[PDB]
Amino acid sequence: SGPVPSRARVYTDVNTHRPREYWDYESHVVEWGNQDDYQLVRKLGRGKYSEVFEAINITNNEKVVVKILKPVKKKKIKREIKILENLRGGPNIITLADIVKDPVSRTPALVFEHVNNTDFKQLYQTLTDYDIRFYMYEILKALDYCHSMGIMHRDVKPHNVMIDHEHRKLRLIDWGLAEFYHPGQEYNVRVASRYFKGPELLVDYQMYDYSLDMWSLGCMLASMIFRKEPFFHGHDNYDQLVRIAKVLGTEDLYDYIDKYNIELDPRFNDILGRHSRKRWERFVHSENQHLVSPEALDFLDKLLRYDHQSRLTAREAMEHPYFYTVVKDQARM
Ligand SMILES: Brc1c(Br)c(Br)c2[nH]nnc2c1Br
Ligand SMILES: Brc1c(Br)c(Br)c2[nH]nnc2c1Br
Ligand SMILES: [Cl-]
Ligand SMILES: [Cl-]
Ligand code: NA
Repeated sequence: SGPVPSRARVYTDVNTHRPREYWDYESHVVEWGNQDDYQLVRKLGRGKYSEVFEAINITNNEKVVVKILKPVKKKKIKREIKILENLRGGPNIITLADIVKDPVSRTPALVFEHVNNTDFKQLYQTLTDYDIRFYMYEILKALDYCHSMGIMHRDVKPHNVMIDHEHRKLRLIDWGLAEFYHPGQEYNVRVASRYFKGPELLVDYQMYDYSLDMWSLGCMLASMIFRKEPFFHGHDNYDQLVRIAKVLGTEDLYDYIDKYNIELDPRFNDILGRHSRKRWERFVHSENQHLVSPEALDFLDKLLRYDHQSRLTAREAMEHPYFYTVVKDQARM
């Protein structure tokens, strides 16, 4: 018959217990400011949906980041604004400062409190063992917070982690793909970048939850501790699942498919083959051995599961022995 339904293990009903206006972003009324309170200084980045600029707030000479949105459904814009407003002031969440339109072009833009244009991808292949643990813990604070607030990011990847390494500060950015979790809701599987897509996305299981972000986090961790970018290097979305199957093995994949009664795209029938679950020791070599420990491998193993329900939650991840020295030093400071 149909796919077997699924529910988030944690924060299942948090949006239900909120007022409608918290999560009903389509009904959100945006007060659009004037982009001429800002002067653009320089281009920081370009994305599928926006051009990103360093800018100055003329009124207080404060540095900001302006994300000038390429044309898009009003619905998607309200969703991102409402999520950013809901998460504002949260640990390691980018701060939305203002919402503006160019008076002439009427192009909408989001104004964020300034952070360094240095994305995590620029230096996550050069970190010490301790700093990987430190920054991973900081990302988990942001995920446990947004999950606790009924929101899944759905685009967790190095490019969406802005780090000020000098001040050991981290922000999770680009909430453009983020959604509210509602129990029983079926979501678009066309989210996240190929290398970070969870198996639920790749086999077209739509009733997914916060646990999607914990797969993406596992992909990031594996890439850092093994110095292998990306860890799962698919040619396309079909081959992406093959790359996962060659590590996690096909037995747990077919058990997962069976458990949720997933109808596997016929394209998979010839390409998945039959693979053992590989021991992580397989990826350890002289140039990454200093970043790999039993703690790191035990932690990674508990993120990278086919079955979304079997993955650590953000808070369970934060309690893993891998972070004991980070937790201790945090209390010390
Ligand atoms: Br805000 C904003 C927007 Br929206 C646009 Br479009 C701009 N073009 N030049 N300067 C601009 C600023 Br500031
Ligand atoms: Br660079 C950069 C910065 Br800085 C921020 Br803040 C962004 N928010 N969405 N996309 C962003 C990009 Br690209
Ligand atoms: Cl990335
Ligand atoms: Cl093995
Ligand atoms: Na080691």
